[PDB]
Amino acid sequence: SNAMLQKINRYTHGFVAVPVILACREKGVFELLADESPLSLNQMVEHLGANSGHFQVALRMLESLHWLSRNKELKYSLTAEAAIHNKISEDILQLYNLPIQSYLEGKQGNLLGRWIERSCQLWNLDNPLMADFLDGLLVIPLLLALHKHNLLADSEDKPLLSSLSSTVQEELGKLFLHLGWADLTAGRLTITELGRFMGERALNTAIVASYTPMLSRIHDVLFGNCLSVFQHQKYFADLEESILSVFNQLPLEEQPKYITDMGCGDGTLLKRVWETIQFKSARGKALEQYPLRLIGVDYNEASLKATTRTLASLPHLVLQGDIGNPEQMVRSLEAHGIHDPENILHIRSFLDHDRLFIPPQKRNELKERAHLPYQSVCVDDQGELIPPHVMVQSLVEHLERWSQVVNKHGLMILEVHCLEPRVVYQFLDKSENLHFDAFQGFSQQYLVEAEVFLMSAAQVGLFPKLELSKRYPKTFPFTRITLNYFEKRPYKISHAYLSDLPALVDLEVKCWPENLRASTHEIRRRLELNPQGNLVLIIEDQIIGAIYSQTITSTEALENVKYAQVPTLHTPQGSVIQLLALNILPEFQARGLGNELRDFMLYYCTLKGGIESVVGVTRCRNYVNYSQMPMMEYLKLHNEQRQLLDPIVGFHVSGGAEIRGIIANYRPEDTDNLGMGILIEYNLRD
Ligand SMILES: Nc1ncnc2c1ncn2[C@@H]1O[C@H](CSCC[C@H](N)C(=O)O)[C@@H](O)[C@H]1O
Ligand SMILES: [Mn+2]
Repeated sequence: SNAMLQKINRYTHGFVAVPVILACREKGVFELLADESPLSLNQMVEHLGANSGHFQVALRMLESLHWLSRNKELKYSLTAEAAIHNKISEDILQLYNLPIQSYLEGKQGNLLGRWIERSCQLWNLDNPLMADFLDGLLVIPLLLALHKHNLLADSEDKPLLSSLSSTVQEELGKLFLHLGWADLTAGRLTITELGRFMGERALNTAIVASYTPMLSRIHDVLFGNCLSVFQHQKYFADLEESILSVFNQLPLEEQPKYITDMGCGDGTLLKRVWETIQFKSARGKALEQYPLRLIGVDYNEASLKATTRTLASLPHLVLQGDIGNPEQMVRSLEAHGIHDPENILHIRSFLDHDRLFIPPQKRNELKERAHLPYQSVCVDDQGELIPPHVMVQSLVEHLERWSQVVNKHGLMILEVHCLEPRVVYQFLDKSENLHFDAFQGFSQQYLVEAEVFLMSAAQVGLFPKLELSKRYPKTFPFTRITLNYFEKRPYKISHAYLSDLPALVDLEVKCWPENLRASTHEIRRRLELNPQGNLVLIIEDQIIGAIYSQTITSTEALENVKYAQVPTLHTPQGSVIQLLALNILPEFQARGLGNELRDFMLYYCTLKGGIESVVGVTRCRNYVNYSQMPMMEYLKLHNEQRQLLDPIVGFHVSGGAEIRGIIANYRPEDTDNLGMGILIEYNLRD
């Protein structure tokens, strides 16, 4: 269940969170903020000799645990939750190196008797949340060890933990009883489905228990010589879903002839792709006439030979490569005798954030974004903090290198993303961000928000086929992983900056008559107050589209206001997005640009998080030819197809919006429709 994964999540939360809390407590982070409370990042890193980059990662984690509040001046303060640091006894760090492999084999004595008593005791803590963190340090190593021999199973053919010495039985039983992994029914231990499930999924946390050495020198990472030191399966299920779609397309003639996975690793991804294609798709039934060659790419020869072994009975090829240089790939593929790169489907899985960092190259594009409120945290080889806007700018030119190699078959990219501390806390144990974000930042990997990554592709002409693109975690209001099947499109989409006001005013006049143009004052307001609420569609360096939006407290706040008082609907902590306007030059209408721009903005607002719906008040264009009938009977009309007659309301409704009501005298100056504005809402379903 999700609830059990949450228990797993908070076990692995402490595995990472505890070393750093202790490290911060020893250098005096908490004692400091006990004084001089309001402090900046730079204020502290100077007063502590910290590595600003890695130390910021610690702050994000601590804020995400709501031990620190970060004010609008960006300075931190303690919270009441932060007082519990005093009772985390230091010696718990000894858990990371105990010989539990041998222990289960009966050759370490009563190794885990003193801890298990302290875990049965609430680690002498009056806080169940931290007691689960501490339990992690014991729990994580055990499950890994218990998993090498599937030791956690019910008591039918192997009575639960019956192969083991008397003491191991006694100690583990006392523990599994405390943690609820087993019940002593009928005077004999029998696992609980929690215990069973805790042992089955035991490898989710274990796999990333490889953080141990960095965690042991985490005090170095934060305050000393940091330089010396350096799991859903439906991620891939949906990835396979979109592969079938690609290899069931109309003519086999036009399916990709190559599938190149950047970041082969062991090659498991490629092999799963081929079996999906082999046994399920249409291509799999015509491989003798339309061969398909897998291609593996990776910069470590180690994993290059691991995929030669994995793909060994499969038509494949292997070569060395790097994400940062997609142009060497076509040339290496040229060297390996592939002269039709346009017939390659490109895929990759969770590596763009592990690219070798290039500094940003287009300094004007750097400064446009230097005020946007990114909440990426990233660290340089010197251990200092990289400004978010530099990283994102870096990301864009990284994506542009690839956009210039992407072909008709597109670019299918899974990727992982970080989260705002305020959101991590709200969903602390529903997501694994706290430890994953904390480590991937300590490890000099580069995580950005999902909305920002998708935007980064947008600004270079890469756009997700929303049909084959999926978001995760599906049923929560945050995006932590994205499956995007980026298409290359002949345009670009980007944020509107104040520099764009001249053209956006010119835009507003070419799209509407004077009595319907948006006030220049309004447009200025939209840009200044909604930096990430304004999307622009650029073709050949000119703006040809623009969708405006802001955040509102509710749809009920709207539906009770006139167009003139919209600016007074703005609420920064709103759970709904107001669609302010959708302007497309008449020269370039009837092309789908407006349709695509609309679809993109909706998905952009889904990845931001915390937005249940997108609503707006639109106009009718052809009521003035039917005004004899009421609006509501006109809105009911249908064109030659099964779509609404009116092209404006038609456009939003076809795009999935539902007409929610009519607003009387919303736009009085709109004489054609008698001042009536038609409210709309978009599903926005997960
Ligand atoms: N910058 C880069 N360019 C290309 N491949 C990269 C890369 N950085 C890392 N990789 C690849 O990503 C993979 C590491 S993850 C593979 C390990 C495997 N999943 C396991 O758990 O056992 C390796 O193939 C490595 O070569
Ligand atoms: Mn990584």
